[PDB]
Formats: sequence, C-alpha cells, structure tokens
Amino acid sequence: SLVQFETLIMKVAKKSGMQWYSNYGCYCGWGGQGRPQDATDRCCFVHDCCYGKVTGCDPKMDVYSFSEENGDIVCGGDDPCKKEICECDRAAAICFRDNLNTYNDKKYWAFGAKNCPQEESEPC
Repeated sequence: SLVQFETLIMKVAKKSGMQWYSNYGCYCGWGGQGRPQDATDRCCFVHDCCYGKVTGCDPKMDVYSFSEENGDIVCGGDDPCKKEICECDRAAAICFRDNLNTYNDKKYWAFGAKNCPQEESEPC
C-alpha cells in the first residue's frame, strides 16, 4: 500500500516521501508527463511504470509483507502479485537513497506542466 511505500522510503532513504518526493520534477507525485528531469525524477518515472505493469492486485491499497535481513528489505508473502508491488516500492526507495547526491528541490519542486509537455512523454 502507499502507506507502506512511505514507510520504506523513510526506512531506506531516511527521508519523508510525502515531504521530499510528492511534487518533484515531472514524475514524482501522482501521474506524470514529459521527460524525467533528473536522477530522482527518473526513479519516480520507473516506479510509475512498475505499478502500471502490476496485474492481479492493487498497488495503492493492497498490503504486502517484508522483513529485514542481511541488511536489506526482503519482500515476501505467499502472493506473487503483492510481492511484485513490494519490489516496485523497494526499488524506488533504494533509487531515492542512491541519488540523494543530486536531489535538487530548489530547481525541481512544483516544476510545472509546461515544463513537462505531453509530447515529450517518455514511454515505459
């Protein structure tokens, strides 16, 4: 679920997804259009694409299970579809952590739609 995604971001990236990634660039936040603007933005683009490929369950409300072992986030459960949702969120959380070096809210927060033309929308 999205609440779990927020949890993973805070666990892995040690940041609040709501407060740092809810309206960044063209893709960080609900939906998206145009070109991913930077590393962080592409992380979001990929996450959106990942959710878009999940069939059989709901990435927004379904709850998945995970544990922490060998210093990582391990997605589990007996439901392959829910495990897939967890993998999407896990990958995005790590991506945000790994690209904190270039995170730039001053340039990319509330970027604007004109800067994210529908004609430049990169396909998954």
